[PDB]
Amino acid sequence: PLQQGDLNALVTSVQSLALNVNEILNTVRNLDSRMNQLETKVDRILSSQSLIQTIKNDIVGLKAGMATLEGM
Amino acid sequence: SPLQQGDLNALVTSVQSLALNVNEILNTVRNLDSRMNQLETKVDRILSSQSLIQTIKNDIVGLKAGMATLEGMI
Amino acid sequence: PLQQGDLNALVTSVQSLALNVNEILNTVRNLDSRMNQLETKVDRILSSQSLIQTIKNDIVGLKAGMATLEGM
Amino acid sequence: SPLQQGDLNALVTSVQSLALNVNEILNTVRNLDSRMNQLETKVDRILSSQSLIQTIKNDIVGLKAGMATLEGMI
Repeated sequence: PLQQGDLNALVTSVQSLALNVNEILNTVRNLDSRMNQLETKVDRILSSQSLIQTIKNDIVGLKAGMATLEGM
Repeated sequence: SPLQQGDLNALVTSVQSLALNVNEILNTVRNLDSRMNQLETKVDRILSSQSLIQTIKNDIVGLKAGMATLEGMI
Repeated sequence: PLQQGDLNALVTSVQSLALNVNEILNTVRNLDSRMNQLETKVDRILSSQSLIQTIKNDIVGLKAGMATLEGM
Repeated sequence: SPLQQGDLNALVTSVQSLALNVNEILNTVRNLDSRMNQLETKVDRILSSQSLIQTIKNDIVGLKAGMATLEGMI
């Protein structure tokens, strides 16, 4: 007849699995928070690409206006 | 003490409780997978503009040699 | 006397846990690969910051050389 | 068939095998946590340079008004 103690190894194995799963949970919740931060900052970088092409358009005018000066 | 059905049932509920934590992990890593894919797309867009900077650097060098030409002509 | 079938619910519960853990594993291996790609591309962006300050130095000269032209 | 110790032992080994997969997940998510921290630091460095672009845009606008001044003076 099986005894309660015959289940001990299985109980301990599940306890250990639960401890390690809990640490995964803690870590992935932190990854979720980190990803929020990364997304916000990448969106910030991407918005500044407006500057880039404004600089681009202005430089076109600077090149043209300067060919004028070279002519004069 | 003889092993009883209730002892096995206790482990079932423990495993099913653990399964809820596993389910949260799985939902969250799938969400992270989708969000990292979107992040890479935006990083791609930033990269494409970066060498437009290379052209800017070239245009500016050209403006430099020109302005020297103006001064040299006097 | 407990019978083999009395363990069925526990066996099934562990099978389901294993299936779902396997899908987490598949997903996190994919996150690892995605992170390699992100790291490589962010390093690429960061290196181009050299351009930025080169543009910065040159513009300083353009501002100065141009004050000269304004004087002339 | 009466439940036997070997039936319980089979579940122990199954759980311990599952634990190896859990261990790989845990090692990998910890590594991802470290790498996302480093990634954010590099994203910070990119952000700091981005508004140096804002100054560039300003200097270029100034060069624009100047070059018009040169042409206007003739």
